[PDB]
Amino acid sequence: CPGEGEQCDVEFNPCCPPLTCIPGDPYGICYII
Repeated sequence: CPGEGEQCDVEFNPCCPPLTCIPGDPYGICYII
């Protein structure tokens, strides 16, 4: 799984830490909303 300042997916590879995946369509970066 990824972390803060890394890319993430909203299908199989979500953000491990309590962070958000933005944009996340399909992929994105782990940011705080």
